[PDB]
Amino acid sequence: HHHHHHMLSKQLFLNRCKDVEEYQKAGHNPWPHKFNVSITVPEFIAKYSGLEKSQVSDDIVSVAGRVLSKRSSSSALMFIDLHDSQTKLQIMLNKSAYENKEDFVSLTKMIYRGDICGFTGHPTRTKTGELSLIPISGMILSPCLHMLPSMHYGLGDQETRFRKRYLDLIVNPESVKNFVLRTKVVKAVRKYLDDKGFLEVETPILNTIPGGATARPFITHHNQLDIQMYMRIAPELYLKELVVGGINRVYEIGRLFRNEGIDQTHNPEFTTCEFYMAYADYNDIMKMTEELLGNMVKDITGGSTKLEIKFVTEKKMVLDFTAPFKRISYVHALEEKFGEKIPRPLDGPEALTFLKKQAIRFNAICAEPQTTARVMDKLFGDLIEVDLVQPTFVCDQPQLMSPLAKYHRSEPELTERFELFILKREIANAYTELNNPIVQRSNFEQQAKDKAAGDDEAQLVDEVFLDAIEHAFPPTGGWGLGIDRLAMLLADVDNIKEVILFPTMRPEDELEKKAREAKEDAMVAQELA
Amino acid sequence: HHHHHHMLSKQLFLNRCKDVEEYQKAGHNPWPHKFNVSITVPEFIAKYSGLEKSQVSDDIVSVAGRVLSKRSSSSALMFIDLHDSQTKLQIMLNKSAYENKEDFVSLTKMIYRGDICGFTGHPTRTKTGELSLIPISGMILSPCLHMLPSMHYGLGDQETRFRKRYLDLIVNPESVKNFVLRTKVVKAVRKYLDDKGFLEVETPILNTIPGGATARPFITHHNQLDIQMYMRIAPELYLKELVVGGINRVYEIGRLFRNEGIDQTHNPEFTTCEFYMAYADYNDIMKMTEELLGNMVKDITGGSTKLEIKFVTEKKMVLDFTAPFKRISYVHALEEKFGEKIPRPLDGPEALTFLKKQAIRFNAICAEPQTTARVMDKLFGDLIEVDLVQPTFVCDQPQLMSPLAKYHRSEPELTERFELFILKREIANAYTELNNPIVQRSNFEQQAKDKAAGDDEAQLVDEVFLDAIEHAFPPTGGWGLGIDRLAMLLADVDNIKEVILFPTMRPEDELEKKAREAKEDAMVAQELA
Ligand SMILES: NCCCC[C@H](N)C(=O)OP(=O)(O)OC[C@H]1O[C@@H](n2cnc3c(N)ncnc32)[C@H](O)[C@@H]1O
Ligand SMILES: NCCCC[C@H](N)C(=O)OP(=O)(O)OC[C@H]1O[C@@H](n2cnc3c(N)ncnc32)[C@H](O)[C@@H]1O
Repeated sequence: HHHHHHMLSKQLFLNRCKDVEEYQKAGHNPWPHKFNVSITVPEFIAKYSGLEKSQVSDDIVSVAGRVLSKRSSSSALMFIDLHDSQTKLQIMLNKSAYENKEDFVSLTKMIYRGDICGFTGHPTRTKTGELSLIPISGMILSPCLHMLPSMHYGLGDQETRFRKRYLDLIVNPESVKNFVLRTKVVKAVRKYLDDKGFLEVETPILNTIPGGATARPFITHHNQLDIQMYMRIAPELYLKELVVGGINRVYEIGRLFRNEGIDQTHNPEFTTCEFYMAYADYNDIMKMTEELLGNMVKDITGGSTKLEIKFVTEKKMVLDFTAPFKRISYVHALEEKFGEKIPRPLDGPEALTFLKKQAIRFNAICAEPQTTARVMDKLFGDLIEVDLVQPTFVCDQPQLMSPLAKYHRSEPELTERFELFILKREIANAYTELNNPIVQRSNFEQQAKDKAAGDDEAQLVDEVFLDAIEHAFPPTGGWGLGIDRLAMLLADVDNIKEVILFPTMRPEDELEKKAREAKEDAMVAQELA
Repeated sequence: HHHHHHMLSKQLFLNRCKDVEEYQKAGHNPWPHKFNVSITVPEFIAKYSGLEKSQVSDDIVSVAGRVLSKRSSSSALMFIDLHDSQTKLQIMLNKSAYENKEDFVSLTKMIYRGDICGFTGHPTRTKTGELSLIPISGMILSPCLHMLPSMHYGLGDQETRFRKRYLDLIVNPESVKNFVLRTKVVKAVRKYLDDKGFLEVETPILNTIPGGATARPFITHHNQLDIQMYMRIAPELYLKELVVGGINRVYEIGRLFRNEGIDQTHNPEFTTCEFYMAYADYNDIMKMTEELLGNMVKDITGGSTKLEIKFVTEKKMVLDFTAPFKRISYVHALEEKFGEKIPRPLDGPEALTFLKKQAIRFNAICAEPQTTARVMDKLFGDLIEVDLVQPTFVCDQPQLMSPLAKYHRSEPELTERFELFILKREIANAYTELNNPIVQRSNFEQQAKDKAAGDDEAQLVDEVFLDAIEHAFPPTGGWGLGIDRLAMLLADVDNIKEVILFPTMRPEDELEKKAREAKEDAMVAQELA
């Protein structure tokens, strides 16, 4: 002393192994191959809740789950809380009702909190009103060799929560309801597109030229081909090539990879849905977005207004998903709050200096390089996005920020594009697709200028794609939504790790490890005293 | 001369750009923003095929597609083959029926083969019996700037086919039927699991320890965390952790990455479906596989026997998907054809030497290292897999090949596992999952031995996973199927590139480039002469 930091836990593990070893020598198999579960406990509850007090069904069913509680009134009567599908069912181990008495005492002695057990017997409702099962037989299906945390645990410490999801799902079962919700969202999306003739496709994740958006790629290497490859930033280009190929409507709900910073709204690998629809424009896509999200909100309320939160309490607000969404222009709203209305060449030097000095006038300065696009981005970010709470379509961005968006049909130096903002966050991005190969090539020129300027987040010229769209590319509307963030919205959480099963965590130190473990037995030891 | 290799093509491109430029100066927009398509040509055909010869409907509809043919009987009568959704509709441009005569002559002169056009007019059926549309108005939606290949093209040369999928989909539209089929397969799978309470989840693609199967990973690096990461070999471990967490039934249809050789059955990035089902064994999973695939075959015939091919012709055979599938044992069939029946310690040296000499006796030798598992793999591969044509369950492999499969409940030195073989190919792999943490750890030991032996395709010990399963892991059945290969089977193709939209191709040389282009104008020039 005072070393040996994770003493009690090691001791407990060793002793548990010893226990299951003794149990195995006694003629009991701790890990049975097959146990037939005749009914799940939600089905159990749904079927036998009609039972009155002291009533016992003649039916014999078999359930199985994780023991979260083990209490006994005597040696002949034990009560177990068996959890399955995030639902609780009581097991009333009554010795007089158990067929094998020896097995009864051995099993009831051996059962440890955390053990996966199975039981076979009669459904009932006790005098206490607790729906239960009285087992004729029972067995341990998988012994727990460590100490399960109490419910709840780690609710504050996000680290230990998201480092050991397999424990968090057990001690914080409510969290499951998030992920379920997520899978609904996805499914909904699929349906909405599948019913419109869209073809769900799969485009390569490994590339040679990262394009489709503005970011920095993960770099890998293929051995046999002896060549560097890049994990995709966006599936945009390939999907467009599919549209050129003759498949009018395509979509992909896939994993995108971006080597950037990690926060409450950014995971290095995330999930988006991108679709492309021939002979459509961003108006049709606006309507489709309103319809999809509005329906998605109505199938959980079912009004198109959703109740929401707001430190960490329950204060209420409302998100208005009623069609139509509010529509504002990127340059017009920026002009309105500025007082001055921008010089006319937005690409020129004059306007660059002007943005540079309305920047200091509002304390919104950009990290190098300070190109027009980046300065405008920090401007729009620190000034108007902070007030975009209700579902809002931010439309008609300039071209120097939109290389893959088609020219606006009425407004000079603007593009046919919108970004959907909800709760100060970008959820969706959509274009009227640029199908002019000449302008596309010159736009890739115009990106090369930027990545010469120091920017390494600009889009490189893809020659194959250029060839494809040079072979005639239909007028098309394009759409991209962040599944993770929409999930965040609908699940009412302000941390993206709440809707990602295994988020990317910084590998904990030896100090953080030592610490954490030391805490674990600090409290174990305190419980022992 | 004789240089300037891609002369005519360059000239054609330049001239086409000049053409659309002149067209734009004449007051016509080559790339209109929005054209409203009132009806698709399959819907068109479905609705107006009832028309008799010389009959004209009073309805006015608007269609749009790609011009694949342009012929004319006179200057007042032109015939276009407009393709949409891999379907042909004739456009009869009759000048007397066109509203804007000037627009008629300008448009009919400007239209080039490959152009995306839109038309608005009356449906009809001509004297020739050809279902058509007589346009009142029309316009070019997107001009084609290169020469589209004739139908068909490249049917032999797989290279140019799979290098430019956007062209192949146009000139070989039948190929589309493959990918459609694929998306059905996937969907089917989803349904089959969704109806059984399975939760469709997403596990990380970026790892720190590659596990779940036996292969070699792609290596990448995260900047902010300053750490090497690995693209997943299999989602097995994480899904298992989800099962430990309390989610009894999970599945993921995702992208797996393996840095290996490329052939007719191997793409560096492929798609698999993995599910895990608590309180099940590999028997139940056998039945589920029979049911799923049998149903999948019955929903395209609808008998459970499928007609198949077999040099490159149409010779017929039959795949028997009727339940039950034929079941053979890994060691018993290997014994039957051997004559001798293996020594009893399969891990020992004696049996190693024995396999080493029944190997030369059948000319089946292994590349270094020649471990027991690899020798047995080359043995089983070159000897019995060559005769597994009909759907066959190859069951009960030894443990030295199955580190994540549970011990067999009756047979020593064997595991509860099967591999589904169809047409000499592994399509599915399934276990009764190992839930014994001690044996799991010792098995990871037993893999470390191999990767010390020279093998770098063995599985490394995952401590987090070990912790998870040490926290009690329910008896579980696991399943993994190759979507790409199943697609190959159902689409009747012997090349995996036929069911992957953008397969990984070796970046063509300067010589291969020069060649290909030179061929293109060799034939263009021959056509000009
Ligand atoms: N032709 C129109 C195409 C529009 C899609 C475009 N290729 C595109 O990728 O556009 P992005 O904007 O790059 O991504 C759009 C949405 O992705 C979400 N998102 C982006 N980065 C994310 C991250 N690190 N973590 C989680 N989610 C993230 C956002 O909700 C965004 O609305
Ligand atoms: N507990 C049971 C888990 C079984 C799945 C196991 N983790 C696993 O991955 O097992 P594998 O065998 O690694 O992959 C199984 C199927 O994947 C297909 N496949 C594997 N490699 C492929 C490739 N390079 N290209 C295309 N398809 C490929 C096969 O059809 C195989 O049946």
